[PDB]
Amino acid sequence: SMKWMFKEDHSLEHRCVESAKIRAKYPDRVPVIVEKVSGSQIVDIDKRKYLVPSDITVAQFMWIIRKRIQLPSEKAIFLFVDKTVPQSSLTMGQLYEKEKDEDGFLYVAYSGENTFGF
Repeated sequence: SMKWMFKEDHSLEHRCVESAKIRAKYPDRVPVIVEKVSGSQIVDIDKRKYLVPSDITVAQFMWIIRKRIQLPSEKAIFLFVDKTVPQSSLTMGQLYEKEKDEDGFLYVAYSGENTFGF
């Protein structure tokens, strides 16, 4: 399974309130939690929390992550939302409305392989 440190560090109600707070303050931005898939052949990420405009695409968000972890261009990266790889052409706003957690955050896992899910 995916075990999210964000959810282990904060109660459901804490996250519900905080997600609602940023969405009220920044209605055109989506709060994203990013964590590495356990065991993956990829470096862990230093920045876990992102507030990204809804107008960037999934491909663009992947680029942001790749750059954060200094992943070489020739080396692949896969994102997973609820165990499926999202389509790169979607906007982060579309992804958020279709996959947001019960707590109002969007949880995106990343890996160097797509053996984890669909």
